Amino acid sequence: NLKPQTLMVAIQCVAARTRELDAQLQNDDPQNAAELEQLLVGYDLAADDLKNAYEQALGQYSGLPPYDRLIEEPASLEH
Amino acid sequence: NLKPQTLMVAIQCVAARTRELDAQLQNDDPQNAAELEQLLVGYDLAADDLKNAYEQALGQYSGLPPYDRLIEEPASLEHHHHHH
Repeated sequence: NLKPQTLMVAIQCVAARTRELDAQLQNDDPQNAAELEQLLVGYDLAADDLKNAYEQALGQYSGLPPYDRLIEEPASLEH
Repeated sequence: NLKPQTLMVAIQCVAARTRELDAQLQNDDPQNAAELEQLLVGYDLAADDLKNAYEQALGQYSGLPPYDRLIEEPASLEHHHHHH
């Protein structure tokens, strides 16, 4: 089974792609947006499975950050 | 301990972010190139691990696709022509 560093990278990358697609929905053709919206529910299901695995890892290894810090949106994009 | 569908999503999301960073490094005046490259090392190590995990998740007679199809570059599949 996967290394904890791999879980961190996967969690980070899935969160980033979800935010990047959400941002485009408003100016997208509704026809195209409606199709993305269904794909994005699949991303969220994968995100939950990943969180469950990471929580198990937190009980087994030392030196790992809290889950909520991994999925935080970077400040440079907020302010 | 991840479902096949979860592994497929992770693989494609990591590949997509990798393409985005590759594009930034190939452009004019990349900022903090040494650090972008440090990030890419990490992404590739995760990609290798996810690939081994996907392989192990396949049944002996699975209906799931080859790993190489998941990470193929979208632009490489396109063709473009104006009307004559």
